[PDB]
Amino acid sequence: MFQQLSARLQEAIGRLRGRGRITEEDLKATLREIRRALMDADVNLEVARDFVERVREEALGKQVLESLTPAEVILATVYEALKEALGGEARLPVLKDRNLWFLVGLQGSGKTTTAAKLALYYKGKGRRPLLVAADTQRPAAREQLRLLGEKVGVPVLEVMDGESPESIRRRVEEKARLEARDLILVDTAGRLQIDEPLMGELARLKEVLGPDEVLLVLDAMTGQEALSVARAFDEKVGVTGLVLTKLDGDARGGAALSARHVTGKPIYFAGVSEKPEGLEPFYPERLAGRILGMG
Ligand SMILES: Nc1nc2c(ncn2[C@@H]2O[C@H](COP(=O)(O)OP(=O)(O)O)[C@@H](O)[C@H]2O)c(=O)[nH]1
Ligand SMILES: [Cl-]
Ligand SMILES: [Mg+2]
Ligand SMILES: [Mg+2]
Repeated sequence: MFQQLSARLQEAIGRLRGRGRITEEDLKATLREIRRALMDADVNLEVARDFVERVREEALGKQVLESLTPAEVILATVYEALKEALGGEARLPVLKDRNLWFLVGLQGSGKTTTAAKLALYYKGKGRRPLLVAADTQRPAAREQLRLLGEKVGVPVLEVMDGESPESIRRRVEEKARLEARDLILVDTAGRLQIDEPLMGELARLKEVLGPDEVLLVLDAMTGQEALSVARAFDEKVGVTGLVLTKLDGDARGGAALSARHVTGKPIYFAGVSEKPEGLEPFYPERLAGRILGMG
């Protein structure tokens, strides 16, 4: 999955194979290689340092210095350390009879695409989604979600220019009651950078609509920095979970591996292609396996 990191890790481990017992010196050399692989993958410096302290402690706790096949102990502890950095176990959204979600984040992060993906995901699970196109600034934004809605077979309500947050609410709540739409997915405005006025508008919108979940959508190819906006969003709006997009173009994985530490939020979904089908519920253990070469 994260080819640069994946190859560096597997290499550092494969270097130990078939050489018998290792000394403490050998073990420290491998931990350094692991640390550099994480630093070059743009992993948060604190996450990387904790990762390797955890690999050390765990591997010594399994008597790696007495193992005749220490590569296998290192492989297992690296797996476990990847899993826990990614969040340990899956924490997926629990839906109720009526649900309203926001997708928030910077322009270009994958919000509109992710909205349509979620509508498709849940449509197939028996839900009746409604996309709400509430981004009025982005050129053709409403037409874009309108078209994606046609593609996935899901209705799209478009907010009008200047519409107030209470008018949006009434119109969305009306459309969802009349048509029995039990998952409302709201695609929101966003710029290339944190914009304070616009954050104010978003906060006001959140207060009025009262979403059950607020998904912060993050382009995984910007690495660590993708995560710099997380506190800003959370302090103003109240983020409940993350979507990490464009993992299919991400060679490093720094944002994914750093997300839990930096943001304290669970990863809900991964975006793995530009198609509406390109959406995976997020399981730390699957990605952990994938990074070390599984599948
Ligand atoms: N390859 C890939 N492309 C994606 C993914 N998610 C979104 N995109 C693409 O990223 C770009 C931005 O998508 P968009 O939904 O408009 O982002 P937005 O400005 O935050 O709404 C578009 O070219 C999408 O096709 C993903 O998981 N993988
Ligand atoms: Cl060295
Ligand atoms: Mg958009
Ligand atoms: Mg909730």
